[PDB]
Amino acid sequence: DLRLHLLLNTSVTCNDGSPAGYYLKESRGSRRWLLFLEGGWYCFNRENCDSRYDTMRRLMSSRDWPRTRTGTGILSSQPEENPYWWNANMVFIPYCSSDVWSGASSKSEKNEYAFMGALIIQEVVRELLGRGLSGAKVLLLAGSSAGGTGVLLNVDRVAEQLEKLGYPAIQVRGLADSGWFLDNKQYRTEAIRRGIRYWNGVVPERCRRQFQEGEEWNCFFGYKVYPTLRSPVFVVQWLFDEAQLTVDNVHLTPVQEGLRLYIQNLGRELRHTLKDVPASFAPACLSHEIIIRSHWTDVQVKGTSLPRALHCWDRSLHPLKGCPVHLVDSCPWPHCNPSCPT
Ligand SMILES: CC(C)(C)c1ccc(-c2noc(C(=O)NN)n2)cc1
Ligand SMILES: *[C@@H]1O[C@H](CO)[C@@H](O)[C@H](O)[C@H]1NC(C)=O
Repeated sequence: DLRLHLLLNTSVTCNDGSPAGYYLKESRGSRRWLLFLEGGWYCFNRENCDSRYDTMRRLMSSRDWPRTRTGTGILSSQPEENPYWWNANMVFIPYCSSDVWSGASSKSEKNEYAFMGALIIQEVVRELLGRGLSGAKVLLLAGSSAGGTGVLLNVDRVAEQLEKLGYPAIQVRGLADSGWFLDNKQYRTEAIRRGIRYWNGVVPERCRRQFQEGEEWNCFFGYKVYPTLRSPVFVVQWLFDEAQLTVDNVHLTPVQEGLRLYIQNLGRELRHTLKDVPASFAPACLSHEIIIRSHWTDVQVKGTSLPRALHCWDRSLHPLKGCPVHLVDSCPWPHCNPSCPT
């Protein structure tokens, strides 16, 4: 089990002003640290955030958080469930800022909600340094869905934070799961543009300098922000991600030619954006998220599982014979890979 710690700096808060926090299971015989960013969409104005506060309150407040959580998937400490990093120090950072981990704004007389996702990550890292992180060799910032996009937005800032604090030996890396989206045409960007304004959202500096004022929303799209990053980042993305299809207004419920071509083109476009991403795992499946699922070990691309690919990635950061790190399906329809989740 991972144990809850609310942030000692209580000015770093969830949406409603309650303290943010993290769940930790230490592994004193390890210098590897996995910090995982939870996902869960976002909200972008007063009315939609109010609605989220009524029925998704755990994503906006720590008041009801449990004292413990069970680590699953890549957060499991059992080698049978987690062949990759079972002995690591495990950190689960709950998503309670509704800002894709980008915000740096407090609750005030002018702001009903605080959007502090970028500051939550920084404060977690700072407080962990006093709990063993100061001795780390590798800090892997991982995350799923909105948390995967959060990795892309924050991994280089964590690296810069540790450098500035005097810890240049800690190697910061990212693992972005299900956070690599396309700003494509729907079958039948503006929400993020409005969100950034509402949240005081921040994006990585090199990407900000490319796109400039008013265009920072571009940096929430993996294929645009990834080339600007300096830290090594492994990208996990289903080719037919359900959240991508949802925003595209595709509801598979008789697939005629127009939709067939739309779906095939989506997979081809996603595959194209990953062509120059050397550490990636992109199976041809209709699904969403993978890394904290208990059966995350099951799917394979070209005969290689994700835990294996991540191990090969570790070796590459010390090509490798029989240990690949670039694993993108080429078949063009969901479940053309037999190992897809059923
Ligand atoms: C628009 C952008 C790239 C910021 C974005 C698009 C979709 C999601 C998203 N889709 O699904 C989820 C989720 O968090 N599921 N649990 N997030 C997050 C960000
Ligand atoms: C608490 O966090 C805020 C926001 O990052 C920061 O400005 C402040 O200095 C922190 N307080 C302490 C005591 O470190």
